[PDB]
Amino acid sequence: GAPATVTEQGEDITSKKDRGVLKIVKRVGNGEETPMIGDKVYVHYKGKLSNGKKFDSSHDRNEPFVFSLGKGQVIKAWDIGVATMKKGEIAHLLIKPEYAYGSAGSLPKIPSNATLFFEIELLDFKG
Ligand SMILES: C=C[C@@H]1[C@H]2CCC[C@@H](C(=O)N3[C@H](C(N)=O)CC[C@@H]13)N2S(=O)(=O)c1cc(Cl)cc(Cl)c1
Repeated sequence: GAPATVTEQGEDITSKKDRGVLKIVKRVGNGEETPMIGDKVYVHYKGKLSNGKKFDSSHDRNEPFVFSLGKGQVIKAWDIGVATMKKGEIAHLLIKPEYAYGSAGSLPKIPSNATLFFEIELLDFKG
């Protein structure tokens, strides 16, 4: 399925080139501009664990997740990943635990050492 495909066919977007965050662009967004550090970014997403379970979705809440890019308000992979996206883009991310919740996990939903899959849509970004 889509998690296997991004695992096997995604591009490494990490600065370290350690394959900790892999990406596939599913829908190309608008123009060339990506958000900048400190922008307010509006996204929709769905996340899955490696047991095949959906663990979260903003779509199901009927409103986007909003955060300030590049400030450590989210897992490292999200700061890195959303920074690569154009407005209107849909992407898949496959994230090793070192760029997510690590050995600690995040109870109750995220186990220790969890690889995460997301589908993410960048709705908008604003300074
Ligand atoms: C609104 C939730 C967000 C989501 C969406 C952004 C990615 C990631 C995340 O960085 N988060 C922040 C964090 N600093 O940890 C705050 C809470 C949590 N998650 S997540 O999808 O990985 C996630 C979902 C759920 Cl239901 C629980 C957790 Cl611990 C994480």
